[PDB]
Amino acid sequence: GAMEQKTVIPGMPTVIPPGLTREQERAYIVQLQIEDLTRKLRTGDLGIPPNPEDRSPSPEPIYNSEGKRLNTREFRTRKKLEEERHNLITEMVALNPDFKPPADYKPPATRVSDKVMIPQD
Repeated sequence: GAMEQKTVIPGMPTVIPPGLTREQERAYIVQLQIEDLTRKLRTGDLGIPPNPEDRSPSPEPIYNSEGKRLNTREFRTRKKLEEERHNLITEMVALNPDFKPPADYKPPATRVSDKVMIPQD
């Protein structure tokens, strides 16, 4: 539970092919995790049930400064998933420059500043 949680893909064994480098190993491992993560955002495969307490009436989605409203809980989960994937994307792109990220993925740009964007290594 909690909003701070690394969502893992359980049941995916990764047998590393020999002749890989430690960087390339991760890239192979992360690619599988990336697709599986994306599978998760694609179909909603979370395996994480909502709290029973949540059926109590909740406030309606907040608007952005641009006046655009969006979904709050849906988006929180889906965006979080994209961040898991992105975490791997940034890692895999660093490990392999020739890596091709998924099509729904878009690289980070300084267009976003609605929150605090602090880079991570």
